[PDB]
Formats: sequence, C-alpha cells, structure tokens
Amino acid sequence: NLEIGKSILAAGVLTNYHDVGEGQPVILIHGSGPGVSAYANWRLTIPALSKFYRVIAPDMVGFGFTDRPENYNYSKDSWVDHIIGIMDALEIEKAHIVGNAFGGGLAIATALRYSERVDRMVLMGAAGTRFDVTEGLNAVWGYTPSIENMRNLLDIFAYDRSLVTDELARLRYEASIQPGFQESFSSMFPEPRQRWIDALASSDEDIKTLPNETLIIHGREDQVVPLSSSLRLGELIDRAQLHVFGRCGHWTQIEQTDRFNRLVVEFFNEA
Amino acid sequence: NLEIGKSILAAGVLTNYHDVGEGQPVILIHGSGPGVSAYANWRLTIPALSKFYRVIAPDMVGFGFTDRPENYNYSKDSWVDHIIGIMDALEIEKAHIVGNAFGGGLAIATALRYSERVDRMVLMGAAGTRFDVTEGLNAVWGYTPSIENMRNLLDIFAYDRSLVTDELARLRYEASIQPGFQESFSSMFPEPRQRWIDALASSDEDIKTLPNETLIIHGREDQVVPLSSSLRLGELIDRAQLHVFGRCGHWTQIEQTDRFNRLVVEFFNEA
Repeated sequence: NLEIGKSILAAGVLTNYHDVGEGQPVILIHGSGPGVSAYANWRLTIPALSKFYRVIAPDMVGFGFTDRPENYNYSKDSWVDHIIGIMDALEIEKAHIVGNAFGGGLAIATALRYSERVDRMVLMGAAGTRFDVTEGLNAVWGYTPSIENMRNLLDIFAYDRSLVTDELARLRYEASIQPGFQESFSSMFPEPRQRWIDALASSDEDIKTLPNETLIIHGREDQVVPLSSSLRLGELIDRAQLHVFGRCGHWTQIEQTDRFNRLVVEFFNEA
Repeated sequence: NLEIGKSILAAGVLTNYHDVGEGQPVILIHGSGPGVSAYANWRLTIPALSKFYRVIAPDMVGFGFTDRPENYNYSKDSWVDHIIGIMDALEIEKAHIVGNAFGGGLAIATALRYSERVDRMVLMGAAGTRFDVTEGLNAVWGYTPSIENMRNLLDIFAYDRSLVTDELARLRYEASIQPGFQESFSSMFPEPRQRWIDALASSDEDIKTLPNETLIIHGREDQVVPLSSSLRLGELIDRAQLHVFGRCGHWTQIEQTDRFNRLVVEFFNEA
C-alpha cells in the first residue's frame, strides 16, 4: 500500500508520513474526505515539488494511517498541535505549507498560532472562513460506504467526470472501509455540519494579521467549497494572489496538475 | 524617442509599431490613457516574451505615434479593423493577443469577429463587460495636461505610489502634450463616459461563445477597472483562468512584472 510511508512519533501520536526531496521544507496537508490520506491527495504533487524542495506529507491524526488515539479530542487546535509536533519531530524549524480544503483551514490556523514556523502558504479550495455548508460538503462528510456513494462523491469533487472510473471508485471505497476508518470519519463531522465549518474557520480580524506571502487557488466549479470562500480570503490576506482555474472542480492538484505544480514551485522559488 | 518604432500601412493608416523576437506571434494591445503608446505600456514585457515569441506591439489609431486621420471615425469595430489590418500587413495569420484594459476590450471584440485569427488571449484589467464608470476612469479619460494632473493619474494606476516619481510624471506629461495628442485624446472619450464603457463591451451572450484558452489578470487594488469586471469575465469565458495580484493596481505588467511575464509566457508555452 503506497499510502503507507514512514512512521514517527509526533505530538504523542504515531504518525504516518511521506518525506521526499531535499532543501527548503514544504508541508502538504490533505483534505478531510472519506478514505483520505496524504499520498492519495498529493501523489501527483510530490514528484514535481520534490525536485526542488523537501516535501513532507503526513496523515493528520484521525485520518489515513496515522494512529487514532482512543477517546482522542479532535479540534482545530489539536490538529494544529499535530502539525507542529510533526515539524518538531523532523527538526523542521520553518516551512512553507500547502493546504487542501480542511488542510488549508489548518494551515491558516497554524500560521496564526505559530507565525514564526510558517513561511509561504498555498491555500487550495481551503476552509478558513465561514461559508454556508454546501450540498456537496454535507454529502462528503455524510458519506456512508458503497461503491456508488464513492462514485458520486468523486463526481462531486470533479469537473470532468470521465476521470471518475469504476476502478477509482472501487479503490477509494476500499480505502474508506479499512479497519476503523469509517468509524472515526462518521464521528468526526456529525450533523449539524455547519458547526465544523465555523470551528475550522479563523476570524476576519485574525486573517488580516497574516504577514505571509500567500497563494490562493480554487476551481471555478468547486462543488464542495464555494469559490466565494476563496474570494473572501483574497480580500483579507494582504500579501496574496488568487488563481482560479476554469473547468476545474475541487481536485485542482489532480485536474490541473501541471498548471498547479508550476504555479506552486515558482511561488516558492521566489523566496 | 524609443516610443517610435517602425512604420507600416495597416487598414489604410500609417501605423507605428514594435516587432521583436521570432516564432509564434503575439500581439500586445495597449490601454487608453493620455500619452499612451505600445512602448510605454509594454517596454518591460517585450524583452521577456521576445525570447520565446515574435512580439508585435502597435500604437492603435488615435493613440501614440500612429497617424490620426482627419475626420477619422473611432469605434470598437474600427479599432478591431486596425488590429486585423496590422496582422494582414505583417502576414500574421493567427496570433495570441494580450490586451490591457482598453486593449483587452478590443482583444475580445477581435476574437468574436475574427475567431480564426486569434489563438490564446490574456486580458489584463480589461474592458469588455459593462461596469459603472469609476472615479478613477473618469479622471483618466477626463485628463487635461499638467505635471500635477499626470502625477495624480499615475497614482490612480499604482498601488505603490513610491513608483510615481516627479521624473516619471514629467516624462508622461511631456508625452501627453506632443502635437495633436491631447486634442485627439480629449475628443476620444467625451462625457458622459459611461457610453464608451458600454460601447467597448461585448454582450454576455457573445463572450460565452469564445472558445479561446484565456488568462484573465487583474490587480486587487485596481482603481480604474474594478476587479468585479474581471470576476464577471471569468464567469463568462469557458476555457479561462483568473489571476488576481494583491498589492497591485491597474499597472500589473509594471508592478508585478516578473510574475506577470512568467505567467504569460508559460500560458503561451502550453500551446
């Protein structure tokens, strides 16, 4: 299983992670869909970035193959603590961070609580500001296992559905039913789900204080997180750029891979 | 005067233009401010693009050093005819087009009337859709000569005013008072100026038919053309990408030169 990488104790949690490349460190933070893992989200991103940077992609506690501590208390602050624990564990003093949706919200929160540890940020279809729960997100977080449910979820993420094959739906369905996966997932964002969007968000006041050069990326047709959310982040973050891909859903790193990789690498190269 | 380049008869008008580089042709269309010329707008853009493309930057009839025909009838269609006349004159069968504001509106109009002659487009703080005249635009089009008026206009275009020096204001003021310049300029967009924004615009219906890969660029703080205008173009053009620079005014090619040049060259390189 290529989704399983190396293991390291971080913030007291046995964490699964990938580490490829050398030089300036870049932390990639995955999303929060069912069966999600750092590898699943960034497999097409790591190879490109690792040619110029040291890429670290860990499975956040409660997701992927990282340990799911009994009676663990999941929260924005706990996840931020996990990220910092991972950086501490790897002696990563300061790094750029790329966050996908859920991970984007965590990226913002980490930059606010540990400004000295974060350099540049890339927020992709990111959480971080309050927006009304969409039908797509409620369907994603409300997922129950079945190949048809997974095919439909994948369709929600994609603009070009031809990319959603029976095989992909089957593989992700299988990933979603691994021991303990659906159990922790279903209890992670229970109804009413608007509560979690609000909890993962940072205040406009706090976001305005961010000094980090930031690159906001979004897919015009994103059905999970509305484009309006990134437009708002773009009005709040001072040193920011916004790049919106037309004919692209939530999966920007997957549907516009080459354009995404080029933009991100050049963005970091500026430093 | 480096703003004066070569001369060629196009659509019956003696046209001043610059031609640098080899390979795939790219036409750069300047804006409509006082004293504007292809060189003034694109001097920092041509050198970068000319390393990979043949860059053509002409002075549109009624602007720069191109002839200003007596009793000439200026209009969106006449300007489109000038662009096509320039391409015909240079045996440019198909080319990418980069349009700045006014020029962006012309780029869209040319792509609609001569789809076969236009490949990829880059619309920067472009006209093309209807928007309520801004105080900045009315001040620009309502310019009367003086170094103080020019300094203020330059400030309207810029985010970082430290870039507006007495010397630059002096040089552009001098450019604006060249024989016949202010005369044709003041009669070009007379009050009420909303009429000209509407005339230069293309209908939502027509814009939706554009098949061209398009790159829309805008400065968050643009005081002349509102960001909302580009957001709208981005909702209308199918194969489009939107890139918004924070801490950037109307002068994107001038204030974010390297980022702008890289994005444009890579955009064209995809073809």
